[PDB]
Amino acid sequence: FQSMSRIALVTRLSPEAEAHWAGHLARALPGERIDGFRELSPAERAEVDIAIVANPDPADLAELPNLVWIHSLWAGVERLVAELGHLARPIVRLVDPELARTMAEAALAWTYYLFRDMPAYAAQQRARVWKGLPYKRPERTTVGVLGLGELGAAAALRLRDAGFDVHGWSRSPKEIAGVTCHAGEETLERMLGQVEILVCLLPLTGETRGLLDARRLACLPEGAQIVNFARGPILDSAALIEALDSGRIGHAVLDVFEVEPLPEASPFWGHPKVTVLPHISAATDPETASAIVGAHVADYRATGRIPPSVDLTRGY
Amino acid sequence: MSRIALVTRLSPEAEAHWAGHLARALPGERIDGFRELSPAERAEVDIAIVANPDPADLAELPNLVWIHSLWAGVERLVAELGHLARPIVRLVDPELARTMAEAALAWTYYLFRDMPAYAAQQRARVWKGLPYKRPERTTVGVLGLGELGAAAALRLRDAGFDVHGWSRSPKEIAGVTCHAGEETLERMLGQVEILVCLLPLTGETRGLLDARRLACLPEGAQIVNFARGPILDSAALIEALDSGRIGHAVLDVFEVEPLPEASPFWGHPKVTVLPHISAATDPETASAIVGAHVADYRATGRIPPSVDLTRGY
Ligand SMILES: NC(=O)c1ccc[n+]([C@@H]2O[C@H](COP(=O)([O-])OP(=O)(O)OC[C@H]3O[C@@H](n4cnc5c(N)ncnc54)[C@H](OP(=O)(O)O)[C@@H]3O)[C@@H](O)[C@H]2O)c1
Ligand SMILES: NC(=O)c1ccc[n+]([C@@H]2O[C@H](COP(=O)([O-])OP(=O)(O)OC[C@H]3O[C@@H](n4cnc5c(N)ncnc54)[C@H](OP(=O)(O)O)[C@@H]3O)[C@@H](O)[C@H]2O)c1
Repeated sequence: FQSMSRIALVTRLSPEAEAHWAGHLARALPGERIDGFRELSPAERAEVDIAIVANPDPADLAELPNLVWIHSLWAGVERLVAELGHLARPIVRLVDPELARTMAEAALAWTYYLFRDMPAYAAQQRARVWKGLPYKRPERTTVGVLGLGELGAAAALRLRDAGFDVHGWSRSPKEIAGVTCHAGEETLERMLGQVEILVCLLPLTGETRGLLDARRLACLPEGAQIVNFARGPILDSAALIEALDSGRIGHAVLDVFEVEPLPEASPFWGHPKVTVLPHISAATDPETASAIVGAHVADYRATGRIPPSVDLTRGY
Repeated sequence: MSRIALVTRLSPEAEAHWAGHLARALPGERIDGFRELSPAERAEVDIAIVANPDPADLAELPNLVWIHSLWAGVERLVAELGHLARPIVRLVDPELARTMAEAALAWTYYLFRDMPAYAAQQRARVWKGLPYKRPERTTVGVLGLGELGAAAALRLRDAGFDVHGWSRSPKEIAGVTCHAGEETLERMLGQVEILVCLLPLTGETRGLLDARRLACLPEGAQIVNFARGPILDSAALIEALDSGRIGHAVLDVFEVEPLPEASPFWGHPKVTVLPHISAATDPETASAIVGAHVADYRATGRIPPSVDLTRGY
């Protein structure tokens, strides 16, 4: 008798949302024994080699003594790094072509919202004002993308194909057809000097927290507009409000915030130059994500291969 | 006291390696990394030696005269630096031609000698010999008959393959069937069992190998892309691999490099991913070529032949 391995589903989602996930995972991984952490006895916990996680309680993972690796269901991993790094087990984030497709679409959709003056036209409508605003071509309009990763590079390609003059920024050098790529801290402020619409798709780390502070925001040309699809703490909220109120930044589309759901007292809900979205730019698709987890687990069972994991020292 | 700026986004170790080779080939010249020059020293630069430079750095060399790339491919230089109107000199090097012609034959053999099928059998613990047919019975097509493409067609010819080549204007290559013009591409592709791409990326070659052109290849044809990623429609390629119409693809070049982790190419059973290594620039030979060009400029004022921006390659 040699106990076979099992999988713990470890989340702090609602019971309904966790059940939805369970069904999708069970269908994608039909040969596997997958159970909610709370359903396992102490002896069953010792049989777990893989945890599938969604905002897991880190104390639960510490009670899986033979855990080998961890699969998250989200692209962002800053809290996993902070809370689970000490267990020294590989953390596999979600990398999914469908997530990339969806985010790249979002990036273009909300770049268009800003570019085509949709907020100004909405304000005019409320005022019963009929007034056409001047148009300038995308080829004359510089769009900057911060982050050229699974999501950021995909976004730069959609924005390129829409005809924008696209500049991208990342930590290490990239080559992206039809996109001007910049790398390193040393080139950021120069890049920003040129950017009329700025899209943020960075991960949150010690190095990106507060990147878009008063100084960096002041690098943007007058009337520049910003889209934050990354994490709230990358963009200094106080500095953003000052820049909006001084007329130096024209508008901000914010999908991510320090506290979610955004508290009712936030000035962002009522600011005339802010568009609030409830963290929906690129929602995980449970079908495609489950099939990816499924393939990763199958490959592990077949060959011992653990998928690419987060470098803790890098932080993403 | 003119000086030379070395402008790259290579690693510090690779750029230092290059700097040593250039310093040896150009002993009388003051060559420094762009990041080491003060604003005043930047004003003394008349020549930039470049390898994936940030274009904004070149825009800060106000008395720049001309630019020498260390790479054969120039499409980003054209797009990003064309506006400065300084001559762009691409790398043409017999050793680069030799290396790429070698790569073309090496990876043609990888396909021809069934190396992927044998690797799949090995993973399955299956012992099974596959039928062999002579190279003289296998048609190989080369897209691009330039510095690299013609050299590749000659190596393939000499290995005994039945070689067809395609370019914009007519060529005569002994022992090779040469086709020219858009009008002859689809007819050529109809005959090709292994297709090697050695075109430059331009407005005219982007998306050349789309669903329609890929459908011209005979069933089971195999492809080698050593040109640029955008020349080959990725979605169309995957559909052709999955339908069984294309047998295998060796891909060295992609629209985004490094290839994103989400790319279907990494995991596809009928795809071999190479990290843009088919023909790396040889720092010794390329340095001696840059050296001779700079020396001739210092001696006579001659700027070497440069890229025609309207032509795009
Ligand atoms: N709002 C939503 O609905 C939503 C949904 C999903 C994800 N997200 C967010 O999107 C982020 C990106 O996801 P992803 O999968 O694209 O991540 P990823 O593949 O790791 O890419 C991250 C990119 O950011 C760059 N970067 C990181 N630190 C940097 C620094 N200090 N300086 C300059 N560039 C730096 C990286 O540079 P290198 O390439 O050189 O490593 C890389 O290009 C997530 O972390 C998450 O916060 C939001
Ligand atoms: N993967 C790697 O490591 C690597 C390394 C080096 C180079 N490369 C790639 O290899 C490419 C070729 O280099 P090269 O030195 O051979 O260039 P080249 O000497 O300029 O030759 C280019 C060839 O392509 C043909 N061509 C260009 N546009 C065409 C079109 N629209 N239709 C048909 N034929 C067309 C040219 O026709 P004509 O003869 O009529 O002018 C010529 O035969 C580079 O641009 C680079 O992208 C890749």
